[PDB]
Amino acid sequence: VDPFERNKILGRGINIGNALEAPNEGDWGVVIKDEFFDIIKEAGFSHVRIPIRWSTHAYAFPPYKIMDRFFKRVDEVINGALKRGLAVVINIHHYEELMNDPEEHKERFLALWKQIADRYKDYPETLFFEILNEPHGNLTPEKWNELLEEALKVIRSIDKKHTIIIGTAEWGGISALEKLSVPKWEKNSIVTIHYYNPFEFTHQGAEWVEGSEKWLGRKWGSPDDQKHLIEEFNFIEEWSKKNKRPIYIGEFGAYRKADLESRIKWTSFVVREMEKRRWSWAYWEFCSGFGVYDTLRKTWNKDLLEALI
Repeated sequence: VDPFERNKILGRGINIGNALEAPNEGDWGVVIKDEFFDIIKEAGFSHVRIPIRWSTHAYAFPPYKIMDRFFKRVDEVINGALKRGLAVVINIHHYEELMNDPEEHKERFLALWKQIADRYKDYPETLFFEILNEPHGNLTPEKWNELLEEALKVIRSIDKKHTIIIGTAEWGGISALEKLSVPKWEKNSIVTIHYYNPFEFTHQGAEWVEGSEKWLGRKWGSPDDQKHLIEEFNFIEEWSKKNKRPIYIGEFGAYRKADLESRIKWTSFVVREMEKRRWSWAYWEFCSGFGVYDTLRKTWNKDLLEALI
């Protein structure tokens, strides 16, 4: 299998967030309606990324069994998307104890991946396994290198069909990319990066971010801006060429509080730069805070959808 061809198949996408990665689906405002997949496919997207919180739906002690009711729900989400001809990225996302206590939670995490790989091993080749969303905290770059290799071994003992998606430590951005090590023996993986630069721009006024109001009225679009974003992307593309790993920008987006002109400029520029490099990508997100689809009015943000598609 050619991971670069799989990355093309992945193509352009959107996160369905604040859904299955909450403690329970709906806790953070979104329940994934089957209808979403028609809406997303009709808009021109190639895939959906489904953040999933397995840790709150599995037993705490060995054999760490994932609840059957939750597996059936995930089946339903995956198959709903596949049915529209969309590719699907599933992950483990918000395993909070793992980030803080990797030494204890490694075993449970790997047992989760054993069960997931086992259940979906015969699913279509358009399903992608993303090991872990944004490794951070006590799960350092070195420890992530250790964990991801063990995850690869566990998954590969079961499934040699599906492309695996591997993120970076220190919250999944560019900072820890140079530290990332993918075993040479693994030949069907895509590296994922989450891009929100400039952070002060994209997160201006972000309520969950300390001192973010200091950045309100921040704009984007200047010649300097473009140069920098291009430079940061050159870094990623360089690493990609040197290591021969395809790239997936699994998350990117600007918060609603940024002025709309700059939001459009930033979004359309990021998109065009990524597509220049044949990178797959997924917008954050479908229908919440960073949302571009209004589920009540049943309408897309036209300006932003145009920037994306």
